[PDB]
Amino acid sequence: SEAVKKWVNKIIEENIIAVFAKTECPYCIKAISILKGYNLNSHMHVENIEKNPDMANIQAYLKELTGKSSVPRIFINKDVVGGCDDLVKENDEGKLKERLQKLGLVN
Repeated sequence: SEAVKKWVNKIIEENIIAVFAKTECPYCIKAISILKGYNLNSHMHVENIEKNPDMANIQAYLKELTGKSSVPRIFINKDVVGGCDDLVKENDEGKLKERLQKLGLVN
C-alpha cells in the first residue's frame, strides 16, 4: 500500500516531533510525557496506530524505517530516535536536549 506509506510519511514530515503509539501503552505515555516536559506540544503529533484498520501495514513500515515494529516509535525532524528506552538514553546522556537545541525548540 503506497497509501499507508504516504500517510505515515506525511505524519513524519509535517510534524517535527512525531510519535506513533497505541492505547494503554505505558512506555508510549512515558515517552510522550518526557517530550511534553520540553514543552514540545506545538510541534508534536501523536498517532494511535492501534485504532486504525491498517495497523499491521503501519507497523511493518515503521519496522522498515527504524528496525522495530513496536510502539512507541519516535522521530524528530525525520531522524529516527527509536523507542522510549532510546529516548531515555538520549535524554539522560544529553543528546535529546542537543537535538532540540539544533531545531530551535529549546534555548
